[PDB]
Amino acid sequence: MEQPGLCGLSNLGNTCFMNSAIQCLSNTPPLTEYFLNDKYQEELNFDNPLGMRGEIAKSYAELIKQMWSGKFSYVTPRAFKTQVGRFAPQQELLAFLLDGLHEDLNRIRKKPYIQLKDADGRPDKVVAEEAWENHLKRNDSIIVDIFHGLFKSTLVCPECAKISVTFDPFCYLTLPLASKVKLKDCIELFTTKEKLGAEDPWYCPNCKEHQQATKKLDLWSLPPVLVVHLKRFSDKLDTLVDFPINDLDMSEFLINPNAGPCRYNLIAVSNHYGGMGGGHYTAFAKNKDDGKWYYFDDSSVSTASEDQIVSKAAYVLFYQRQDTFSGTGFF
Ligand SMILES: O=C1c2c(O)ccc(O)c2C(=O)c2c(NCCNCCO)ccc(NCCNCCO)c21
Ligand SMILES: [Zn+2]
Repeated sequence: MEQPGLCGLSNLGNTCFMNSAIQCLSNTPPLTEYFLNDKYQEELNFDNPLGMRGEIAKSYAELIKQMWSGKFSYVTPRAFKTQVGRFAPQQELLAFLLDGLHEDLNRIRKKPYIQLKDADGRPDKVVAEEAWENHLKRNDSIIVDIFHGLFKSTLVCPECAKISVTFDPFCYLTLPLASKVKLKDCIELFTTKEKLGAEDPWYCPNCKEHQQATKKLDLWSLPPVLVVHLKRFSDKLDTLVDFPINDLDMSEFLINPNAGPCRYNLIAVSNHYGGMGGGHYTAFAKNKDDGKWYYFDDSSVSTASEDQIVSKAAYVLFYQRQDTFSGTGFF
């Protein structure tokens, strides 16, 4: 075709999930814009021991420039997949993709060792800000800017009443599934206090001993692009998760009381059809130039209506924060 971004991807074999993942990333406007304006050359990290000397970021840039040139109805991501395979010899490809891009473009030249401190008695605000600052001392890139948020973990040990509060970064949110359910039900279930199994207990440093310490997670800060992975694999759970296309307001789940509005509009959806033993991934994506929705099935690109987006096939959701929309301003 002749419109940039309406470009499919040939199936190199099975390459599970990679094409739909690339389409989700391709239709993440700030990421694609960063690559198309050649802002990535300045930031290529050539001797990061955790990176590919820039080869992942370079191959992704070439692929994205091809997809948004308007010259192709579909291309092959063969060089990109080759580099990704060298970075990750082998599931959730997305974490490895985001990590490969991040390290290839990390502004930190040499990561310093940071001694972990527990929250002690300090306020959540102080400890969260400390953790975010420490993270940026080790990880600072366009991938952090777009995708990273901060979550809280509270572990309470019944043996010695010890409470361990830690704040940790994330680049996507894996949600448990609660029969039809709403997305907010999955978020709510994500933040509920749980009892760790005997198969997965906590090593209490005060006790030098593992056992059933309660664990509860909380969202501290949410990124410009919130990636929400619905945990359908542990047989495959096909529950219809009803999620909004527009105006997802996350503020009720944020425990940072000085946080911003965090309202989101959906931009992409990774679908899976079948089960693990037999399955295929596709994607819905909103095109950044005309605002319409499209369906990407490898090389095939076609028009879509919002009627088709919310289905039980929905597997990963890409949301963009309304205050980060390019060329748009809220009051
Ligand atoms: O491609 C779909 C599919 C679709 O494009 C649109 C709607 C759908 O419902 C499907 C779909 O269900 C599907 C598969 N479903 C499970 C049947 N086999 C499972 C038992 O082994 C199992 C496999 C499957 N993919 C076959 C096409 N892929 C060829 C390249 O790998 C699909
Ligand atoms: Zn203990």
